[PDB]
Amino acid sequence: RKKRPEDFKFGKILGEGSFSTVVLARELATSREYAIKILEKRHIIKENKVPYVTRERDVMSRLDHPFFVKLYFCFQDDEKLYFGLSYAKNGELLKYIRKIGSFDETCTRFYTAEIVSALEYLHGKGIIHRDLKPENILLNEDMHIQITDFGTAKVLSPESKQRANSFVGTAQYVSPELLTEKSACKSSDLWALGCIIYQLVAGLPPFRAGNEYLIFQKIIKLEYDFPEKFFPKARDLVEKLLVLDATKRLGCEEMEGYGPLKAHPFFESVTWENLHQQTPPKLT
Ligand SMILES: *SCCNC(=O)c1c(C)oc2ccccc12
Ligand SMILES: [Cl-]
Repeated sequence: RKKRPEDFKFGKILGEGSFSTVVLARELATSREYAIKILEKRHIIKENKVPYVTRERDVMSRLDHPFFVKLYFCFQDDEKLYFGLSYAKNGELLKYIRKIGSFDETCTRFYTAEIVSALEYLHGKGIIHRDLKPENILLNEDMHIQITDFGTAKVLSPESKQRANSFVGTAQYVSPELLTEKSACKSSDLWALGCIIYQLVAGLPPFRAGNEYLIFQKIIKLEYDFPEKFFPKARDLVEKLLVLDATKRLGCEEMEGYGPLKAHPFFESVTWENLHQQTPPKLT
């Protein structure tokens, strides 16, 4: 049959959006924990964004991978919509970056590789995330990544692939092409990847300033710098991702795809087929 709010005990808030919350929920019957995404219909109705919410729901129902959140169930209330998602016990990657300052090389390689492997799967389904960043990369009980927040995700097509883009994600991770021509492709997610790797090694994202206009100006100029203490092979990797021309980013279709990305020297040691079974290095 169907589930109702009364079937659950609602605990701590795991996430806070403007129009939404994610709450830790225990299903009383089974005692299984879920992260439940709760949407107020009022806001969705009022902004005429129903098609967008269904899009999120559908995109998520296509995900069956260890590195991605899973949609288990959906039910409905008088004033609220509920999505039951996998619960990532250890919270946001950002929390760990903040706690230890920056990742050592072992940890950088390991988590970058999970992210790259996650992206190859996602993109292989014609799906782009569009808001990739450390706060949307969670860690599960086993400290593997769980990529989440599919509210901005889009299914791509070859006609789509190339100037209508509706959504501009978080300023620090946005690619130049989203800003200037309102294009959004797989490559734009690869730009975000480069920002994230840089952030893991350096402790903070590459493009930084006192407001979003100033951050955008740095992005479109490619105005950023590596600190002296930056793993050389990660720097080469980052330099091959943070490239203004979207068709020249390591990993995009035009650069012969994921093969060359996974074959970058920073990933020499990585065994790509068994990642989700490896015990992750301790974060220190
Ligand atoms: S829980 C069944 C999945 N339902 C929806 O996604 C849904 C329906 C039928 O009506 C909606 C209105 C607003 C948001 C989501 C909605
Ligand atoms: Cl392998």
